Amino acid sequence: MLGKDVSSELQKVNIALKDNTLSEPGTVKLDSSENLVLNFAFSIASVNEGDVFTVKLSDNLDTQGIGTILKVQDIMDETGQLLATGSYSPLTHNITYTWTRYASTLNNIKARVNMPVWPDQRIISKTTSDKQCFTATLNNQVASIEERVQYNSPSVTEHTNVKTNVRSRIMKLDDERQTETYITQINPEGKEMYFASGLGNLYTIIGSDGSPVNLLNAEVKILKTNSKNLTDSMDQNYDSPEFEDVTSQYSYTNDGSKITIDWKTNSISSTTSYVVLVKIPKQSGVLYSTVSDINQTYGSKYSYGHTN
Ligand SMILES: [Ca+2]
Ligand SMILES: [Ca+2]
Ligand SMILES: [Ca+2]
Ligand SMILES: [Ca+2]
Repeated sequence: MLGKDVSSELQKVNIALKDNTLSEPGTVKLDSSENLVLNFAFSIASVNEGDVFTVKLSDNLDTQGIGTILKVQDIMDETGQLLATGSYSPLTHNITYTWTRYASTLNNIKARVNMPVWPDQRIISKTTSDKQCFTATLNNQVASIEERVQYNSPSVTEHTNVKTNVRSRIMKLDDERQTETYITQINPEGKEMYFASGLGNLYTIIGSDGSPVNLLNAEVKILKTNSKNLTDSMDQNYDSPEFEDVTSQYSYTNDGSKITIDWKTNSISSTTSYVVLVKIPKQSGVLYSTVSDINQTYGSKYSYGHTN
């Protein structure tokens, strides 16, 4: 930036991070659709078209949650006209606002914004026992708040004849493509999984309760890794050396309502975990995943929902 960033000329600047909407202030429950709230305000005597100002967030804070939209809401004046448009950058964790031609015609502009912000699931990708520090800066004013970040734990069954564990999550909603990504972790706990003789192979069934979800066009990818490489948000680099693509090894059936994967064994070792990624058009409905027999009579089941 050589010039034109007007953040240093803003007056009466205020900025704050708040957690009033959390069910239990002190902890953000990312699997209970919780988030923090950012607000800021200022005045500015005049601006030029194309000038910018920047709201800086800490590296562990984003404007997205599970979304993919970079735009943030426009800033409007009292007449309902547009003062500035803005966008979030994954690179810098900054929100950059650009003043409009309309704004450049005014004098004594007031700006005020409220928006949700989330602990970034790619950065704080696992449940934390201790509080994390979240900050935002606008010129010389800074806000901070501390919160633990919590994700749900896996479903586990540990009996003599059946040992299973599983977890799933809708971890991405793509705005442009109108899709959702539903990820299933098989053996996220890194334990022995087992069905005793007479109980058949271990299977993973992916379906919906309500089956309102259409899976006919699902894109399915299956990866193998050690559990120590798995995050709780499931938003991680799946192209890394720690993951092997085994999609071709484990064929599946799909009747449009259920996807059934035969693991081809009654035993999965503690050091073997699988991740099944299912991408489908965005749809309302609660999806579930299992590690079970084909009839979902025994084993484990985890559910995760979404509403348009
Ligand atoms: Ca929510
Ligand atoms: Ca930064
Ligand atoms: Ca820490
Ligand atoms: Ca773990």
